[PDB]
Amino acid sequence: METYKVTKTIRFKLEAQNVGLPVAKASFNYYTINKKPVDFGNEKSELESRLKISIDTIFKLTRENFSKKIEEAITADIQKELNNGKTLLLGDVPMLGIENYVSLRQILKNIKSNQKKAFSDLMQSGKNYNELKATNLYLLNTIEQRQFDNYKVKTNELEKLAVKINQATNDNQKKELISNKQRVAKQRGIIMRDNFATWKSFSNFYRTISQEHGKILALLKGIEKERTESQLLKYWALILENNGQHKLILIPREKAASCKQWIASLNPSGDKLTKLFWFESLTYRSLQKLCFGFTENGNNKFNKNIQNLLPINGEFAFQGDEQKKIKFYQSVLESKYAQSVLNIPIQQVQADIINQSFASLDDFQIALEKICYRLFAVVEANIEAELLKNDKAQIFNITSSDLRKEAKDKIKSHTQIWKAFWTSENKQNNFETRLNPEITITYRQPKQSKIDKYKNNRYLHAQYTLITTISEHSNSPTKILSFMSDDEFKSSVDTFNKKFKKDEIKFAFGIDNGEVELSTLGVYFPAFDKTTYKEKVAELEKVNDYGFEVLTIRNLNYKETDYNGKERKIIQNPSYFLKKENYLRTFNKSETAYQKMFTEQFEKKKLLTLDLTTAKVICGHIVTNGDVPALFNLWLKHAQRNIFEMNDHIQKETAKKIVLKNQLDTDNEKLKFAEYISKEKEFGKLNDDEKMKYTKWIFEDRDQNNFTEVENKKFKRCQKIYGNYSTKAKAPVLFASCFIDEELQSVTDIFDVRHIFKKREDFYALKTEEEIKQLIDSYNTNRASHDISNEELDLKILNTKKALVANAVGVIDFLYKHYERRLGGEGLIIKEGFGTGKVEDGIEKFSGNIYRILERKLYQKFQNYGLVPPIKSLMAVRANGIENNKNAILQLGNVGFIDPAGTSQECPVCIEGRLEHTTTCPNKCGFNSERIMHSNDGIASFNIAKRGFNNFVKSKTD
RNA sequence: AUUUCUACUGUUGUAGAUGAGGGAUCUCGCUCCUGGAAGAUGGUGAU
RNA sequence: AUCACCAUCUUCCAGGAGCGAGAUCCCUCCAAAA
RNA sequence: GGGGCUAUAGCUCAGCUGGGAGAGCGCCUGCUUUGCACGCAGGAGGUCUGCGGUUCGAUCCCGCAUAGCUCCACCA
Ligand SMILES: [Mg+2]
Ligand SMILES: [Mg+2]
Repeated sequence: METYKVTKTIRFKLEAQNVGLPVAKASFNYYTINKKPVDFGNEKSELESRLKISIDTIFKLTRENFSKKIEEAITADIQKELNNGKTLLLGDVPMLGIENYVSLRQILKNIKSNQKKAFSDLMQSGKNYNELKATNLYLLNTIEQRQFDNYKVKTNELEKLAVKINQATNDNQKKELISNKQRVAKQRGIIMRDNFATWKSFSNFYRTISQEHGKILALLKGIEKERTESQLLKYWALILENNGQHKLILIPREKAASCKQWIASLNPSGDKLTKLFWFESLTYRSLQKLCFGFTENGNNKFNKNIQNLLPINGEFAFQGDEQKKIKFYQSVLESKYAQSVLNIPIQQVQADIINQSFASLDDFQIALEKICYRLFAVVEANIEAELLKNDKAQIFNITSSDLRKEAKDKIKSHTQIWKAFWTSENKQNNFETRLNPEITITYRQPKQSKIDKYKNNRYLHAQYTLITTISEHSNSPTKILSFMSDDEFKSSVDTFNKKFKKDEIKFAFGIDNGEVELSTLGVYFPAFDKTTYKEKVAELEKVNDYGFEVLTIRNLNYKETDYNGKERKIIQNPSYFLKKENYLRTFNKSETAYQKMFTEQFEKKKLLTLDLTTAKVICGHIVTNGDVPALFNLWLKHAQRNIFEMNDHIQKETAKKIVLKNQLDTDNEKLKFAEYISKEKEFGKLNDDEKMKYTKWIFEDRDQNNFTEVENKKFKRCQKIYGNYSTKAKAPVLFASCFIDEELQSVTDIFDVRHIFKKREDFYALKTEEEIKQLIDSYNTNRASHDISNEELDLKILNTKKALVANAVGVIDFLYKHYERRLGGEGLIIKEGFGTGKVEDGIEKFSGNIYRILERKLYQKFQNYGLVPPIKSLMAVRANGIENNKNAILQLGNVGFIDPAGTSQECPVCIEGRLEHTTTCPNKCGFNSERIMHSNDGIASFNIAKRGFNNFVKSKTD
């Protein structure tokens, strides 16, 4: 669909021949070398108009409600500071030249601190309940004597444990500490955090006020820095092309003036196997900066002239109309003076801009930008030495791996644009792909952790990197977001969604999240909607015409020996077994052998649904098992973190002990885990004898017992972290326990128990079961958690989640293209949008839940096609997602969202049938998911897509 | 073995993804500095 | 046996700064002619 | 534990409309038969679930806490 301008930051490597921290910066355009800071003068007035507060409206900045008694006290406390003509602000800003101001954020901090300080001295010195109630601690008063004493029970016990001086046996001292830090100090804090009603409220009133100030502080902070960033440009830059390779030439501004005066005299003869280059351009934004920039000071020379064309002065004079601006600017270029200082193709701009008429201000910007961007050429011989000698020009060479290899065709996308920029087919489109005129250079040191241990490498020696920015679709409308109001974004999305049409959409996907199968995919079409049950069943059955083709590895253990005597396994890297060129080269097999292997190892078939847990794109084929290793790194990092964050990381010795087991031994552990898996309220009501039967339910095989159904109704209601923990489970679980005593003895006290890891069958292809050695390695207590060292394992939970998404975006984008070039139309991505409360729960039951990342990486992908708008603040528009509405739909471009209510338990053909039916609809209709769907779990994604498509078309009807 | 990441990895490297820099608020884990309170123990002086 | 003082030293609380992990958020990336 | 409903005197409950705190049962007392007592009479009983806000005026509108049932969304 019609696109809009898009930017990206692509980089390469520079090789130095003549001469992280930003060692240098430069701009291609010769006129930006002496930039001046932007005119932010308008915004500063607005934010200054938002800092100031008037007391009386304070309590309207938060949802928290305070009674009148506290209401009067807090205002009274603040007023005591406003004497002597002070004025009130929402926060302290070290800018804007303000004086005699009182920071509301600071004052709220002070009263909270003093009260918490006073209440600590009171409780420790032994005063009584009725003595507290008469004091001025209006925040901590009114707590029940149930809480007041409960706090003091810990306090005396804590101070009573401060007699560790008397101990002269470290073996016994280390046992003392754990009984102090964990059981007492960490428990007293929670009591005050979640049970003091008035205290909790003020813990939220202060936070929101701290966040509101934070919002308008960073906004102002970025305004200050810009005035420092514009100073650092130093060099005009050139690109000298030679034998198909580019060189990078710098030149300081002490010489840039003379060099251009010399270079412009050289012959633009044509093509002679060597060229020098230099860019020229003007743009709409730069024109306003020239006419109305810094006008109030009166030093804007473009306002010393040109005044005749003015409407009165200032941009606002045009009353916001579009066409009046157009005519004024045309007159600016139509005036003689402007044509005497500017450098533009007068005859073409005269013929194409000044005399024309535009229907909107957008087209005027494009026409101006379109025509003023030029790429000159001077091709005189032996133009290298003069720059080095006369112009003291530093020189580099632009190089990268793809730019050095021999074979072509396969090349990385960020190298696909650079080589596509210089082509002649692009120069005839007025540079649809554009190289913007500011660049920068960095220099990274080698990693000392790599030099010491050492294999060709990058980190083993320093590197010069070039960071550039390139715009695609340069001749489409531009869209920017800086300083929009958080309520204008919701309006921007609403307008952008008018592009799509009821008839344009031809299909839709559907994605379902989970924990046994991290993501499942399906597809739906309007053709599946026949009227009768017989036709509906028959139409879906034609999988050959609708579905997609997928490979499946047959024997994950299959390996081979290669041309160097080394051994290679299929599961580590299939792409050495699918690409014909690779198999022949490496294993030295013949053409007949390669076809024999392919026919034997890789099954194939066509299906409607798929599993995104392990699918990847290899040499043009979808391999459902091509990504096993990258899932192992996710069930490892989750395990390596849980057994590191359940230790105690004091700087001082402690006796906490933690050990791994495949099963649980005593009734203390089994009862402690069953409490960890159940609802606290519902579990507590369970009888003390019934609790042990409930343990037999979880940890033994139900087949060899007689749990009565009435008892099942309880065991099925007390459970909230679902799973299967028996010894005969499909993916047996691995356990970890914590205690202080040396040996269990079936009597020892135990503090926690937690499931860590899941033993998936496929993982045995990579690592043997004896590789819990590598899971265990990442737990310790001697490591204080404020050091980065050999134990650098924590860092990679985020980075390891983007690996799985990197493999689920290729598949989703590969299928999207496939169908668009077969049905001839765009389509919708659909996924349940269950708000943010359901998302946090999801991450709670598994650190590796991929929901929020898998969304934020779909917006990044489909913007390039112009299908979704630019996204400023996602949570502003789509928090508290749909719920309890089987018709609504939320839409950001083509990425819709729907209610997941009842999806996974309905037959695609019927409305009454349920799942868990053994692939045949229990209502006795003809549906059979035997060889339509990858698995019975695929019905959810199919239903999610099915519902999504109908809701969207329904909305467009009216 | 890579502009960068992930899995591999040296007879031309292979397969997927890739907008970077700097900064703000909050939650959890930890360290150093300054101040306040409760308290063991040696010693000293009055009683 | 009461009260005062020096000293080793134990715990808890407040404020300042710094390191590791997670969540939300913001700006910059095209201007000048003597 | 991620969305919804009710809660009036000791018990059961009418009343919930912004201009209005009540009924039956239970209890105490007096009356009283020979005797249970059919019966007569009066009294005690309220933080309108607890807390808080809005309003000229609130059991009535608005926001939190506890007690009861509902959803394969997360899964032997
Ligand atoms: Mg779902
Ligand atoms: Mg599912």
